[PDB]
Amino acid sequence: VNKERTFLAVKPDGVARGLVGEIIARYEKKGFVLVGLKQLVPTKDLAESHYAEHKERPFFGGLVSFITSGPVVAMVFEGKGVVASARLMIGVTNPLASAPGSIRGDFGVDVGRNIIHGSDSVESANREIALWFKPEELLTEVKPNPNLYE
Amino acid sequence: VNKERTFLAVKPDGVARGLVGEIIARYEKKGFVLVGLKQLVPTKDLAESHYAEHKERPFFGGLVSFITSGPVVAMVFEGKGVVASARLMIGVTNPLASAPGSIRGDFGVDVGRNIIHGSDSVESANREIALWFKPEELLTEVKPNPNLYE
Amino acid sequence: VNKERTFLAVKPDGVARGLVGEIIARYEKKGFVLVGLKQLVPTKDLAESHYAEHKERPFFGGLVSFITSGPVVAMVFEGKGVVASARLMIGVTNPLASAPGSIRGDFGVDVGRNIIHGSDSVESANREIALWFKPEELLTEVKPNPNLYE
Amino acid sequence: VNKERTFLAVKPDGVARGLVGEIIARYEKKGFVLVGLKQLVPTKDLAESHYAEHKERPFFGGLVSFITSGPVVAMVFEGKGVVASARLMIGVTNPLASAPGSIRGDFGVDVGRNIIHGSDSVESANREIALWFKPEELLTEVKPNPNLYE
Amino acid sequence: KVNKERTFLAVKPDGVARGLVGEIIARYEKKGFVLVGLKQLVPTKDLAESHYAEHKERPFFGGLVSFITSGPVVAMVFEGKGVVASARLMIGVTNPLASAPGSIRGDFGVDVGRNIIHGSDSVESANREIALWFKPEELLTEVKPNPNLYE
Amino acid sequence: KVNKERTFLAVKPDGVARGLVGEIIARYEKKGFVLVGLKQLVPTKDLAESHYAEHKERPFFGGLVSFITSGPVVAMVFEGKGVVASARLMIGVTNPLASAPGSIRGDFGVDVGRNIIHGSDSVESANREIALWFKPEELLTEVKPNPNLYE
Ligand SMILES: [BH3-][P@@+](O)(OC[C@H]1O[C@@H](n2cc(C)c(=O)[nH]c2=O)C[C@@H]1O)OP(=O)(O)O
Ligand SMILES: [BH3-][P@@+](O)(OC[C@H]1O[C@@H](n2cc(C)c(=O)[nH]c2=O)C[C@@H]1O)OP(=O)(O)O
Ligand SMILES: [BH3-][P@@+](O)(OC[C@H]1O[C@@H](n2cc(C)c(=O)[nH]c2=O)C[C@@H]1O)OP(=O)(O)O
Ligand SMILES: [BH3-][P@@+](O)(OC[C@H]1O[C@@H](n2cc(C)c(=O)[nH]c2=O)C[C@@H]1O)OP(=O)(O)O
Ligand SMILES: [BH3-][P@@+](O)(OC[C@H]1O[C@@H](n2cc(C)c(=O)[nH]c2=O)C[C@@H]1O)OP(=O)(O)O
Ligand SMILES: [BH3-][P@@+](O)(OC[C@H]1O[C@@H](n2cc(C)c(=O)[nH]c2=O)C[C@@H]1O)OP(=O)(O)O
Ligand SMILES: [Mg+2]
Ligand SMILES: [Mg+2]
Ligand SMILES: [Mg+2]
Ligand SMILES: [Mg+2]
Ligand SMILES: [Mg+2]
Ligand SMILES: [Mg+2]
Repeated sequence: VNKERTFLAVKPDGVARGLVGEIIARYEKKGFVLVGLKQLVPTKDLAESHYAEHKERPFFGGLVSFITSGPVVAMVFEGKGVVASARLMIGVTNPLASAPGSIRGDFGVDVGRNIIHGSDSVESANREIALWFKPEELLTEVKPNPNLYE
Repeated sequence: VNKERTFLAVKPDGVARGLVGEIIARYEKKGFVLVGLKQLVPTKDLAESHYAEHKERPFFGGLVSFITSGPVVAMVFEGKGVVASARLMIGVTNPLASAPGSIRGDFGVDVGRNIIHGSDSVESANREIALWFKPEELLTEVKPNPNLYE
Repeated sequence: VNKERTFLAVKPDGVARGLVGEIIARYEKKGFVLVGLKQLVPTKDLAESHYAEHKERPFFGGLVSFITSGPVVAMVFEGKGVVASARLMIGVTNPLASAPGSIRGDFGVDVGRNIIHGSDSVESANREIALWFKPEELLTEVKPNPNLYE
Repeated sequence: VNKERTFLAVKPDGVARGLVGEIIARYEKKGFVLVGLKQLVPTKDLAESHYAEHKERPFFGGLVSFITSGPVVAMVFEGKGVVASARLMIGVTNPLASAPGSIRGDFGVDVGRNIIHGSDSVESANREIALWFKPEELLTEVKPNPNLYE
Repeated sequence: KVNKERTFLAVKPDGVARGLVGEIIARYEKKGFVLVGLKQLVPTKDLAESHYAEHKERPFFGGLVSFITSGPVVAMVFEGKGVVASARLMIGVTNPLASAPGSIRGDFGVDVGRNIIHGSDSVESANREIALWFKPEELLTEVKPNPNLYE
Repeated sequence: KVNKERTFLAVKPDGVARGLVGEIIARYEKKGFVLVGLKQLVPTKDLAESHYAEHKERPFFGGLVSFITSGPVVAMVFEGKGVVASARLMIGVTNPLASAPGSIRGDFGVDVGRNIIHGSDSVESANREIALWFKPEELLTEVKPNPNLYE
């Protein structure tokens, strides 16, 4: 329902490059609600559990290594179709082919330095949210906005 | 001819959410000239008449009724191929399927609260403008910018 | 009360320069509510009645002449201290001495081309509002925002 | 030393109004480094303790109570002279007297709903950070940018 | 190819006249591309004609050359991975009206002859173009790849 | 004085490295000032020393000259009514920390030695400065005053 959630995270490059506010504002302006937020330096295990679906992929080692090389800003947004929309708002894997207007499109040039992570399905979203957030960090008081929802 | 015009209106949600300036600014930046502007609390006649192509359609009631639920900023922009361009700049009926960079894409989530309306043809544009503005409310002498037009 | 109103107007240069949305957005973001809005080419009388307090000043003739040389976007905003705050947000007479962050400061360089007009007291505000707006163009339904007002 | 830190929090109004990203972005742009961040619904203890210098003061009740009324985005920024700089970037207690360009100046009107809080000294900063964040929540190894610092 | 690829971009006379130079450069900077060359000049007819050589016969040519030389132009060169194709994607398509919201031509233009900016269309055209508008000395040689941008 | 006054501004190495060139130029364009000169270069020690001549003896001098020449700089000249004083107002004060929100140094800096930009401080220093960094040919001569900007 309009309660669907998604997990997003500003990777070390996004954080190091000062893009955290910019990214949060894009989702705030869109109408999505911030139900979880925190900065932390990812643990090797965290990183490996997060990207477990890519553990056989060659790039996994370097990916895990970079995701744990500095602070990360993890977050969860709520709203009608927020998982697929946040994905749209991010762009595509390769920042160079991400359309102007998306986050990777407007700001990135390297796949390994693609600024932000976004869950790709409600299934991976729920999976990833529990992975990064305990229940006491997620808001329950989500009063819908009559201005954004019919 | 660089004289084409289109009707656009910021709905109660867009107005209530403070997006009038952001929206007007997007069209100014693009090169379009505002030849009519005014805020108002639309009448049932205006609303039902404006959306007169969706009489049988269900949502018609809530639609007609929402648009009359509060302040609406109506306007007419003039420019070369402004009708089609403005809808492109708007996005698609559904805000979630609206591409990043578009008005609906950047700011909404509900097809019910999709923030703005823009004519969909020159005929509907002419019909709509005739409906929202008296002729003395529209500018007449609009000089063709040497930087925008060849 | 938090119902105090003020009159503002984007002069011909402001309009011609495509600054209308930018200006409206600055007041929308601040928390002030748009209770009246319209574009029109000022009549000589309108202009003279508006600036009647300066009718003896040398610059009056040229001022009246310019204010009637093109479209103007007239508006009224409502909120706690909106008259003095809009003034602050405009800057000072001379755009060159208006602080960065204000409207004239960020965008102007000539006194005669100082982009916008703002009422200077509640008295002149009420005076100017009736001057430019009939009662049926002013909103009465002003539901305060629990987010902006304690 | 370029190691000074300050506590800042976006209040329920700023959060509810979608200003978290805009606010974080202002400090990022300035050159300050986020060394702590998290959203939460503050406890009465936290609120009353945080505003423990305004115990006798009247508004204390509503203050303590508003801050616990909904989600608050807390954070700690580090930089050279960040405590004084951040308050400057904030404005003044009163949003109407806050200069254009400042956070309060740009976005508020009510002293009650003045959107953000920022420490007012290094002592209050240290006291406040100790209060909102556990030490494991703050970054430790913060590299001094060659472009920002000499 | 490599992270040192380069492309030639120019803010046409209309773009400079409308005050879009800073907006355009900011877009390329925010994206992570490095400015290795930059200068404002009023192009000569010979520079213009040589630059648009490929359209030497096409009918809109004369008017094009005339306009390009009718006022100041801001020329520049940006370097980064796949910058030629990326810069084009950011500009839009020939007609501003057909250009997507988010692209430069999409966000600010409405007429083909006043489409704000030019971007090289290939590494080869880019290398030729850079050569025509900049003497080697005007181009940066040292460029520390940013670790935040490139792996 | 006149609507043709001019001033010399330069995006220091830190400003260029942080990607603030477009933001800064946009600010001056939005204000109504016209760009009559512009180019990116890595200053010579002699240009730097001559430019900051007035501080030739002051202790922070050596470090200053060293930094100004440690990377690319974007130099430019803007023209408009009272542009010298206006441009300074827009930059802020020497210390970025003391600079007002809204000013360039106020919005982006935090250290005096990394204060992003330089603006001439008088018509006389501006004329001298323009002369040192730009050959006459690089400067625009024709400038149609904009009727929307000037009465
Ligand atoms: B293909 P994917 O699911 O991979 C996850 C992240 O792994 C990184 N990566 C990926 C690939 C394919 C590579 O070659 N190198 C590399 O560093 C960045 C991806 O975001 O990408 P996405 O984040 O879903 O776009
Ligand atoms: B399909 P359309 O012409 O509909 C007009 C408006 O009616 C509202 N609407 C529409 C449909 C089809 C619906 O299911 N629910 C709903 O609220 C919003 C549309 O803007 O959309 P558009 O606004 O012209 O893009
Ligand atoms: B001194 P004031 O009340 O004058 C009204 C407008 O008149 C114009 N004007 C003023 C003066 C003093 C002048 O020399 N030339 C000129 O064109 C612009 C003012 O906004 O200014 P303000 O708008 O209240 O800042
Ligand atoms: B005077 P101060 O330290 O007060 C703290 C907060 O308390 C709230 N407040 C304050 C006062 C004095 C009042 O009358 N009403 C009110 O709601 C908002 C202040 O941020 O203000 P500041 O936030 O530190 O600038
Ligand atoms: B087809 P192309 O290479 O043309 C070069 C420039 O010529 C101008 N032009 C083009 C065409 C086709 C026309 O009809 N009128 C006109 O003024 C603008 C183009 O950028 O376009 P592009 O710049 O590569 O998008
Ligand atoms: B006092 P001033 O003319 O100095 C010129 C530049 O020298 C640098 N500087 C200055 C001083 C005084 C210092 O302590 N350290 C330092 O790095 C930056 C100034 O822009 O400053 P301004 O640039 O005119 O604000
Ligand atoms: Mg994936
Ligand atoms: Mg339709
Ligand atoms: Mg006055
Ligand atoms: Mg205090
Ligand atoms: Mg081509
Ligand atoms: Mg000095």
